[PDB]
Amino acid sequence: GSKSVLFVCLGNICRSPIAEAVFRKLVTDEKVSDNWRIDSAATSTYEVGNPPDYRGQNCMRKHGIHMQHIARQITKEDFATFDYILCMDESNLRDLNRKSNQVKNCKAKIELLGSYDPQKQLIIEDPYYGNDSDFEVVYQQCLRCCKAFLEKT
Amino acid sequence: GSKSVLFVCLGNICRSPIAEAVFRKLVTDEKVSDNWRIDSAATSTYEVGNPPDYRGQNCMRKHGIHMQHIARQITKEDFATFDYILCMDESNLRDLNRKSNQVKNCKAKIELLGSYDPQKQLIIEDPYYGNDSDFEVVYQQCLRCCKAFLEKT
Repeated sequence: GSKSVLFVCLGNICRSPIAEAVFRKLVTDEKVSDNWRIDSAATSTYEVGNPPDYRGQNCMRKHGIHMQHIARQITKEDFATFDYILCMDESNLRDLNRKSNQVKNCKAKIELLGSYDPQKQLIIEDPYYGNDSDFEVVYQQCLRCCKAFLEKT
Repeated sequence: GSKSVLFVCLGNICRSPIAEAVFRKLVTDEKVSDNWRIDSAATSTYEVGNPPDYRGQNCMRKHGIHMQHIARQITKEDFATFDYILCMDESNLRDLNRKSNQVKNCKAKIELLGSYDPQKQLIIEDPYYGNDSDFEVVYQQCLRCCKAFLEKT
């Protein structure tokens, strides 16, 4: 069998590439990667066509994650092929709740990734205008949430 | 001004990610990578959410290629935004020509990547059912074809 999770942010160059990479690493360490199809996408068209933010790549290198992405925009079909859509902030939740109420098939559950954080830090905030530490913060949030999310399966 | 190309195969884990990263390298070598939007996608949905075949991931690693991809399916809007859709085999071509006539706005020129081969190896066979040498052959094909394609424009 297979479960499916799509991590969504605004641009798909900082947060969601990291969440994707952290969840893939986490299901590889647990030896469950055979049963997970994992992707990430953007709500907007700003950064489609681009690689991850280098601060994110270097943050992922720091934890031995082989991040591997080209930014893409979320589609209509993603709401049908993915069991969970996990986003970063209320703004993503707002936009995705709109498009979910305007689609021919909506299998996905649309939730905040931060809603799984044991520490209850609800928002994973865009680190694009921060420094390398803002990216490490996001990686810690993603790891905490991704572990809870996995636990509850 | 800015140009763009989409590399398409069946699942987007074997040939097309290689072609994608090969082309991305040799536009960077030519110092024209600012003027290119580069990506790859699948005709089907089976492999969506997977990283590239680890064999190909090894092939790229052996030629110093930074492959960074998760599989995605081609979309309506890919046909509208991409200047080129270069595919691998007649099945891709067949399926892409049909979808191209089924969208309201098709910018993309759909060709076989192999049609650019100076050696005239027109089909880039799927290496999925073979070994590491089958990925080396696809690489060398993508290398020939991408060069000749960039030299066209």
